[PDB]
Order: sequence, then structure tokens, then C-alpha cells
Amino acid sequence: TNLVAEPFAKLEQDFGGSIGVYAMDTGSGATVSYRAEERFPLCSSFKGFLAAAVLARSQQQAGLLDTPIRYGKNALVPWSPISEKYLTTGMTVAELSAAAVQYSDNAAANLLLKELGGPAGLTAFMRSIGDTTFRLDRWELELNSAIPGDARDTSSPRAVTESLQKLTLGSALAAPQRQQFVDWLKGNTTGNHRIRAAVPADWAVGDKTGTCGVYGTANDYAVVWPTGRAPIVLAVYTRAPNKDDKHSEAVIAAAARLALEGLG
Ligand SMILES: O=C(O)/C=C/c1ccccc1B(O)O
Repeated sequence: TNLVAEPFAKLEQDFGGSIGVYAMDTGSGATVSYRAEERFPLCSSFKGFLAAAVLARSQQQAGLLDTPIRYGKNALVPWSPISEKYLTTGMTVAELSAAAVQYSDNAAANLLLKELGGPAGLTAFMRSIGDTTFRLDRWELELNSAIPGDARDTSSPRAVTESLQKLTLGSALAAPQRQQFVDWLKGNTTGNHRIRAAVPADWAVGDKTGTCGVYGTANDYAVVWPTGRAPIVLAVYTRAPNKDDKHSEAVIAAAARLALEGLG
């Protein structure tokens, strides 16, 4: 029997679906795991790894991040509030990346995906940092279908956390690019009711949300800095068996609380 797991099992049973959790305390090496190696749909949470892949490319292409992109209306997608606002202005690669991370801007995400060689190009970047689980197969908005048993556009909580650690705290990006990725995540506007709701107000947090909507499917991953202590990296993913099952932000926050409590 697994006593650590029992509160997570109770939470997912009340939710009416499955919750996947992985958390790492980078100071002690302690972990918390619940369904940590199961696949869950990425939804918009791929956009954080997208921005990291762009930062990696910018290391060897001088001025890439500073480059303005002047897209047309044909590039717009529902829920692209920054791309629409700057349609008559244009946006730099850095501004598109920040919009994808911090507002989940769909047009910005698809524009950057195209620059990288599409979903396959992002998947190849994730392979290059040692992530063998991540796969992106489709673009916005098709990638949100979240069909039970479909492995397209999925990863695991453990692989998400491991890759997030490499990119925000490890050596997968050069230091100026690692710092920019952290700065973008810290400025996220979409996650105030998820992992951020589970951490003390005085701690620093960078996160990226995802919401497929269908099949009760939504998620959040984050790097968390308790004041003066080594950071924690964690991921919380959900899904449910029926198409019209509703996702829950409160369940994600409650799972994040249990993860922080279970760490040594
Ligand atoms: O960031 C989120 O939680 C939701 C972003 C979003 C919004 C509209 C359509 C698709 C997505 B995403 O999850 O792919």
C-alpha cells in the first residue's frame, strides 16, 4: 500500500477523473509522485517549452529575439489577444514568445511553431534535452482534442517536471536564455488559481497553464522559489473519461498543496 498516495486518490475520485503529479525539491532531492509516468494532454502547456526552444535557437542566431515579425489577419486564431492588439504594429520574436507564455496567445504560438519546423521541430528540441516522452503532433486549435487513449500531443508529469528543471535551473539553455525563460514564466497571467494558489504569497513562482476543456483536461507546471531556499519544480495534470466533464482549477491547486506538503 502507498499511504502518501491516498489523499491524491481521494482528490481524483471526488473530481471524477485522473490526476497526475510530480514534484522535485532541488535542494534535497526529495520527490512526490502520483500517476507521474502516465500520459496527459499538454494543451496550451506546450507553449512554455515552445518559448524555450525559440530561446535555444536565439543563442546562435544574432538578434533573433529582437527581430520584428509583421503577420497578417490570416495568422490570427481565437484567443489571440496580444496578436490581435499588435496586428497593426507587428511583434518581435521575444514579444511573440512572451505572449504565448503569459497569455497563452494562440496565433503567437502557431507563428513560433512554424519558425521551429512545426510540432515535429519542437518535439526534436525536447528530444535534444533528453526528454523521450514529450510529443507534439498538431497545431492550435486541433491539439486540444484530449481524446482518452490518444497519445498525440501528450507528455507525463514526471517528464514535464524533468524538462522544466533542465531549462529553468539546469544547463539546457545558456544562462541569459535560462533567465529570460524564467522571467517569462514569472510574468504569466493565466495561472493565479492553480499552482500559484497553493504557494505562500511571499514565494516567487513561474508557471505555464494548459486547458483543453474537453474530457476534464487541464494542467499547470511551475518552478517555485521559497524565500531563501532551493527551488521546487512540479507539474499537475488532469483528465476525465467523458467529453463534457468539466476541468477544475481548485483540484489542481489542491494537488499542488499536497505535493508541497509531501516533500522532504
Ligand atoms: O492557458 C490555458 O490554460 C488555456 C489556453 C487556451 C485557450 C484557448 C484555447 C486553447 C488553449 B490551450 O490550452 O491550448
